[PDB]
Amino acid sequence: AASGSALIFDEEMSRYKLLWTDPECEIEVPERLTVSYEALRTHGLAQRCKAVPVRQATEQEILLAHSEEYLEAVKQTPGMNVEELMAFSKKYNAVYFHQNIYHCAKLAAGATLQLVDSVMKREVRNGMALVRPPGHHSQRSAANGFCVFNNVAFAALYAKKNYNLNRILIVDWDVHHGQGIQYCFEEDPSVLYFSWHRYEHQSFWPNLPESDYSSVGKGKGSGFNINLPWNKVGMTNSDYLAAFFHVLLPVAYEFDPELVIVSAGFDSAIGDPEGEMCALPEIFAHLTHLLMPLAAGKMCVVLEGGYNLTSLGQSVCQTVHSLLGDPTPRISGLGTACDSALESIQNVRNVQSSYWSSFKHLAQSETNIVWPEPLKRMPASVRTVVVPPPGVELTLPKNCQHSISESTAKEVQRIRDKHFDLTDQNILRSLGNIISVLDRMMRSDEVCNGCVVVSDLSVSVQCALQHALTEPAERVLVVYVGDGELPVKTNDGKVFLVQICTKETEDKCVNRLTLCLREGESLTAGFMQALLGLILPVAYEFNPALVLGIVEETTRLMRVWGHMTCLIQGLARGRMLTLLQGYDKDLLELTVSALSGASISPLGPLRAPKPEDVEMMEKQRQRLQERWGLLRCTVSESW
Ligand SMILES: O=C(NO)c1ccc(CNCc2ccsc2)cc1
Ligand SMILES: [K+]
Ligand SMILES: [K+]
Ligand SMILES: [Zn+2]
Repeated sequence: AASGSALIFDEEMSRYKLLWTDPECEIEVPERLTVSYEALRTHGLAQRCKAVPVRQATEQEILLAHSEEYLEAVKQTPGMNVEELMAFSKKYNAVYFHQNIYHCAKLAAGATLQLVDSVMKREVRNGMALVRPPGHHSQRSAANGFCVFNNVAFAALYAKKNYNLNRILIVDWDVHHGQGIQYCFEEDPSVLYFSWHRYEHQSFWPNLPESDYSSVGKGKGSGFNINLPWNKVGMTNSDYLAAFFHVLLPVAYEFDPELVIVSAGFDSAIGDPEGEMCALPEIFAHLTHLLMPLAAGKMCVVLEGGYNLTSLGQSVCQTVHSLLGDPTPRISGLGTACDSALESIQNVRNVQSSYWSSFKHLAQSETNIVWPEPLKRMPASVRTVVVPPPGVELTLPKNCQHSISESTAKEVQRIRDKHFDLTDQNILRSLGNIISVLDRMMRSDEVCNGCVVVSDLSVSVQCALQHALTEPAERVLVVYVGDGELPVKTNDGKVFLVQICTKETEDKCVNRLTLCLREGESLTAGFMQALLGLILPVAYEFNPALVLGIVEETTRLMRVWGHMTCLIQGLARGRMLTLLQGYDKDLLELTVSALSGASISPLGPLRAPKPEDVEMMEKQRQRLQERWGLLRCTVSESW
């Protein structure tokens, strides 16, 4: 399986610029590329990526997305003086030309194709191309919005042609609408395009009626274009995450793409003068992380915009950090999306309910500027520690390790004297294991998480939970797959309990989420709907300092456990301890793999979830979203 992250960059692409005064074009400057690469070097991230050389896109490759007439016209700009370059630029909207931009445009496109080849050939797991000029406004026969050729559109067409891919997801988190990409694929059901964008009721550039939520695609492509317009500026981390949990992710995981391309413009970040949004650079670590379980991790990030040189550097680093597998930063202060965003989200979910299973229930009434510098993200020396049953060695990834100090055995003895009587000296070894593993996870930046096999559940959970609380980790999220009651107190806002079980138990209060799904062929899609629509929104708002996972010995969800384990590491900087009750070699090996940062096998498209399950899940949302507003995907009723 593949490893490493490509970083594709060439300082040649910084060698064109604006040659006349035009305050509207003043902001697209060569220093965007230098500052972004220099910031990756400063943080040691460029050095950890495989540098892959830039190349020129060939004429045949340019013609996958552009017309001969347009290519021939752009091919003449190297020979133009400034006057002729000005006259040529003015035939297009918000774009300037330079003697070297044709050269650089061919490099930006070839760079993008280099990234596609490295990922699809399994030479790297994923990667990023830092390119200029950007691509996503570019169209078959026109330059537009600083774009000459459509870098991302190239990549999807090239990947279709040369790797025979049937499903490609393009995520455009730039702050502008990538209409070039929408036009290119509006009739193609094999490319799914998602874009959020500053819109302001069509008053924001490019001022297009078809950037609205009602553009779903055309003909065979209906439902494979998703526009989420932002109708006010100042959108926050909560707005972006609500967009992911309630629009993009439910559709992406159902589409099940074979490759993910990101149109990664960072003008959607705080401080940018074009976007005027308020999302912190750290949010891009999570936008990246949330998409990485797709397509076995095959993800091509390509730079588009971003004009605040400071927030540009930081959001590029957060992105590459996440591509490299580094632990994600904690996101605090999450809440409801604002009313404007909830309206946009509700509107796109409704118009898309004809085409996607996660929105289907909406169709029938029977069912319906300065900001703090980001903290450091040092990867753990050994990411994952594992404690199998005694004397069971197993092939572990190069960054895992097996596990009892004298200090620890004293604590275990102390705890048993006071709270347990018990003398099964094996489940006493379990307690030294749990405590040894927990103390490495928290006291050390050298271990990130771990998994422990245990015999007796109740004493296991108590010591894990209590040792973590009294450590102190302010908040602990507990995710329990099994039935019955555990020694867990949802008494205060220090513990939130997610429980996935098989008996429908009434839910008391807003610090427990109990999911009882009907067992059958639909159990897998239901679990994914709950994960993306219920569990992740609450968990992100809760913001735990540790995640405690618990599986009782009984199989039925061996297919989704790796997706949950990967996604749940967006919380608590990845600090998760999993307790597996009883040895199960497959579940144990699956758990360690996802904890260790490995790629997760695709789910494939699965059987649509049972309506009874969706009913259960929306009753949970109704019950919890007044407390946990990141669960909202409709505007609330005013009094
Ligand atoms: O980053 C971008 N896209 O991803 C981006 C940024 C700025 C602009 C210019 N808009 C103002 C204008 C309209 C006519 S002339 C000047 C276009 C695209
Ligand atoms: K966009
Ligand atoms: K499409
Ligand atoms: Zn932009």
